[PDB]
Amino acid sequence: TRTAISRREYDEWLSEAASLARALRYPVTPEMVNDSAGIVFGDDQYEAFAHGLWSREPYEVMVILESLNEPAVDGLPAAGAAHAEYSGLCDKLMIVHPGKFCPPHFHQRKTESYEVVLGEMEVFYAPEPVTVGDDDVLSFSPMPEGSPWPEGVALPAGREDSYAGLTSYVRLRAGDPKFVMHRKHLHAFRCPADSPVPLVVREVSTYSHEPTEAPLPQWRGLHDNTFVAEAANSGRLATAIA
Amino acid sequence: TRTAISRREYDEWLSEAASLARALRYPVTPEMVNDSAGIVFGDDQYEAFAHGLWSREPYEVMVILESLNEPAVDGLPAAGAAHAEYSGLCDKLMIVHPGKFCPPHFHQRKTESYEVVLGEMEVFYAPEPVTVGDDDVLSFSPMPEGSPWPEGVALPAGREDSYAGLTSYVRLRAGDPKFVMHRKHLHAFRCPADSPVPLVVREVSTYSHEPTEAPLPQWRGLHDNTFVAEAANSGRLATAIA
Amino acid sequence: TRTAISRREYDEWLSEAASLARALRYPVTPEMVNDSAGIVFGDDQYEAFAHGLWSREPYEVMVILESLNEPAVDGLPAAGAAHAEYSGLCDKLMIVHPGKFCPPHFHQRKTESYEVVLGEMEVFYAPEPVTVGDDDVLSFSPMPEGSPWPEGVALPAGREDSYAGLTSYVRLRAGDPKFVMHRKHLHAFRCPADSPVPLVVREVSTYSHEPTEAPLPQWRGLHDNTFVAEAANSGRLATAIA
Amino acid sequence: TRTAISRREYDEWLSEAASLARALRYPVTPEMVNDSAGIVFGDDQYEAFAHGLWSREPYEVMVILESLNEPAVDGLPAAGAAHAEYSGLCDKLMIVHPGKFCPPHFHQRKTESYEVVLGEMEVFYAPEPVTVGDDDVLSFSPMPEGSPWPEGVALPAGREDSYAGLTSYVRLRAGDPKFVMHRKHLHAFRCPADSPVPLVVREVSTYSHEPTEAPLPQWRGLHDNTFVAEAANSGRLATAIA
Ligand SMILES: O=C[C@@H](O)[C@@H](O)[C@@H](O)CO
Ligand SMILES: O=C[C@@H](O)[C@@H](O)[C@@H](O)CO
Ligand SMILES: O[C@@H]1[C@H](O)[C@@H](O)OC[C@@H]1O
Ligand SMILES: O[C@@H]1[C@H](O)[C@@H](O)OC[C@@H]1O
Ligand SMILES: O[C@@H]1[C@H](O)[C@@H](O)OC[C@@H]1O
Ligand SMILES: O[C@@H]1[C@H](O)[C@@H](O)OC[C@@H]1O
Ligand SMILES: O[C@@H]1[C@H](O)[C@@H](O)OC[C@@H]1O
Ligand SMILES: O[C@@H]1[C@H](O)[C@@H](O)OC[C@@H]1O
Ligand SMILES: [Mn+2]
Ligand SMILES: [Mn+2]
Ligand SMILES: [Mn+2]
Ligand SMILES: [Mn+2]
Repeated sequence: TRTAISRREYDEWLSEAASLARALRYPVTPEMVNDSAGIVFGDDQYEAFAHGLWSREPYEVMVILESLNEPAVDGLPAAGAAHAEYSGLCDKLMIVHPGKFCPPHFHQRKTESYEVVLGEMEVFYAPEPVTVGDDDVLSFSPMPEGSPWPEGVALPAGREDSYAGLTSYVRLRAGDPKFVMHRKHLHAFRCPADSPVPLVVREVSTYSHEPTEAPLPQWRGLHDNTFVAEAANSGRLATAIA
Repeated sequence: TRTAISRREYDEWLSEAASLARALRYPVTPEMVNDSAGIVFGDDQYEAFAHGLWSREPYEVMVILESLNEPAVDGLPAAGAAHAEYSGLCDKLMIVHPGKFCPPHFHQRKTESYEVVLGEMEVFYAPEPVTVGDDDVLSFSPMPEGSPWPEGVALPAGREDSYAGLTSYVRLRAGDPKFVMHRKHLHAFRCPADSPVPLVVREVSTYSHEPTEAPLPQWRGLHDNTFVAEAANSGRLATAIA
Repeated sequence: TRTAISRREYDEWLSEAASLARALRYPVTPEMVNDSAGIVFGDDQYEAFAHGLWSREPYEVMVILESLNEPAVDGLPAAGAAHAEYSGLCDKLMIVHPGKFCPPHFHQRKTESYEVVLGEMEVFYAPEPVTVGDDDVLSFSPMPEGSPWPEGVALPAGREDSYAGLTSYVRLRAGDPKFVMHRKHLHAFRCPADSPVPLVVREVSTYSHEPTEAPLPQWRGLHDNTFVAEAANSGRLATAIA
Repeated sequence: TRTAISRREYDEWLSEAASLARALRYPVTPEMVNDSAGIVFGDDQYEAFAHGLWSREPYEVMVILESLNEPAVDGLPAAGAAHAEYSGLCDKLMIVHPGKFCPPHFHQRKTESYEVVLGEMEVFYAPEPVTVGDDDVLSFSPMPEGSPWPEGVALPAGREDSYAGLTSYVRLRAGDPKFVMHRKHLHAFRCPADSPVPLVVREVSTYSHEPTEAPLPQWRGLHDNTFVAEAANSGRLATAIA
């Protein structure tokens, strides 16, 4: 069974992704195309390359090209240092092939928004937030109810139940209003298995805390991604390339 | 002297801007194309329409198509409500015609980033931040020094003095990495007068406090745009459309 | 009544057209943006500027940006000189605002194809060709039957009957197969009056004979455009700019 | 040595090419993505897939997405049937990966033009045309002289001699005007080996006589592509897909 992605498969994967990105005018510089841009959520997901990104089979694998991840700490009153981690600015372009997913997870600090550029994006999420740390939190524009799931959605083998809690559904297309995914909400999304093209979506969010193999001292070693499936909560880290 | 823009001049201005935006794949919704999107920074700037947006003359007027201005207050610990106004997520496409400017100003709370989509962007700014209050302010990655202004830049008549403090200069082009403009920094920008196309720039910043059309009680009536020129300061809002 | 287009209206018209073109990646160089690119079919059509290109009123006015018009005579056996005028290569980008048309006409020599890039294009045409010169002509892929006209089409005032002979209709969208309009077929097209954006279509055709204010001697002074409305068959020539 | 391409390698190749094409707004229909679109010029060129399309190695292989190949025979006077094969309209998007080439060859009948959409195109050609027959041939605007080849160009092993006659060189970039390649001129082109993206070029030419999948009886079985290298000449058609 696949336990890693060959160097050829990885380079072709990231090279076509970055080319598609540039074609769509996304600002891609060389340092953005690296060994951690092509993510495989869990070792059992390397099997996605047994048949390839165009097999239309359900797997949690994607490429992320990050053009910005600004802490936005400069100029902030020291008084706000404690919650500065809930702010910041991040701009990423995400490429998901037909039938593949960004697995169920949530962020304690990061609030994000989606802009579909190419293809269509099916988002699965939980309208009710979880509570992390202090129970006292602000509220303004609670997550919408969306719709129930459509029929025929193929979920990854052995990961089906990690989607049980993401009962709301919304299908996003290019040109639709920006979709906001508030922090502390379980969410996931896939590119329709029958899509003629890879899904390309721009994510604009607050700072993305993802320890790489510090704006403020309390930001060091901060992990802001909590995955439902324990198996994927691990792989998100590094990519096994052979 | 022009004291307003005609309905025809306005509708054509906004219609061509929205078309250009859609062509570049920016998500424009009908609600984004409104009578507040075409901005004229001061009553003496309505004169820009005496000769038109292709006269290549120096005036402070522009179009802003805002696709997102998310408070990002939901899920934020109440303990951080006092500095929430420094966060949030704003996504807008700015369209500036040849020779025109986004007037000198700074934001106490908003930190922005620029992504040139079409044409080129000449940015003028103060490398040193203005001191709003005095209390401890955080630091991490101060504004780069930049370069001196090139020769040839024509400033708006009567407003040239307001650009005196913006000694640093940088020319951004499509494909360049993201350029960050930290809060409390005086800045302005223009589309080169010789440009064959309007400057089209995607701005991703923190929340934009601009009563144009409340997430938190404190945010009510808050204005986070302070312009160097008084003329553009006060009479900056509502656009006079005849 | 309008008998010409002001210099401001023309420059704004062509400048936005060329910017939209470049945004769509069409190869536009300065010599392409000239005094003959913005066409007004007949002096009675200058009235289109009384209310402007965004009034959605029916008029026969459009901009044509020609990037190629290659005779393709080089290398051709001298034996084919006689019909060389039916060959050649022409590449043009056409921009038609909401509700405006490219008027009923036909070409004796030019065969063309359409590729909608932005917006939608409604083509009105005659499936049966006319005979010009010798009656003996080749046949292979006769023009399709298309569909009858949809309801609600607003035709230009005083030009309604020039559309009587173009009974077939087809609506083209971005991504559809190339639509071929064989030579000697009456045709016209408009941008839906309710369109949010100007129609942008790429035309790939054989050489475009349009005497400007010679590959082969018999090509000198060749006029290959025959308009139904005599009033437009004249204006096609030059553009009255004041 | 590789003697064919696997179904997976082929489907990924064509799928990513079609996606990139659609991203750039080229009109791709399902029928355009077929088993004849991925071209391998000679059995010894299948070795390009030993290391892949991103190995940046010199091989003669490419993808052609043909949206149009119109005879333009309809309405053509019978008197010009003998030279109809030199006319017609062909529109195709060519996708060439870093380091790869469109092998040396000339067309007796087809005249082409290039429009670079993404990346850069290095064209190698003979400024003087080859003399097919001898009969009078027409002239109007002979091929420009061009410049000498730059240093660094790696040619395909075993085919380097076939490029000896293509002494002229020109580097085309997106936004450049159309570049015409008159018929009877030997030519070849490649995507620079250091390119971060595949070369994407729109070709507009006269009819392409290439029995891949009759407008005139004479056109039956006609092949208008003559390659310098015999290897690529004969075994150029059908792609061996395992
Ligand atoms: O760069 C300028 C941005 O902050 C703009 O959205 C505001 O200044 C509006 O004038
Ligand atoms: O430049 C090359 C073009 O003629 C191509 O469409 C053919 O040569 C196919 O090999
Ligand atoms: O994934 C492979 C290929 O890319 C697809 O087209 O068919 C199935 C095969 O396993
Ligand atoms: O941060 C990455 C992505 O930007 C987000 O949408 O989902 C989690 C993933 O690790
Ligand atoms: O005064 C302006 C600016 O502040 C200075 O740095 O360069 C000249 C310009 O006019
Ligand atoms: O054409 C003018 C304007 O551009 C449009 O929006 O409304 C009608 C007016 O006459
Ligand atoms: O040649 C122009 C255009 O390219 C064609 O489609 O219609 C006639 C007009 O004059
Ligand atoms: O032989 C090739 C070409 O014909 C010549 O002009 O430059 C060197 C190259 O290898
Ligand atoms: Mn997420
Ligand atoms: Mn600002
Ligand atoms: Mn025509
Ligand atoms: Mn060729």
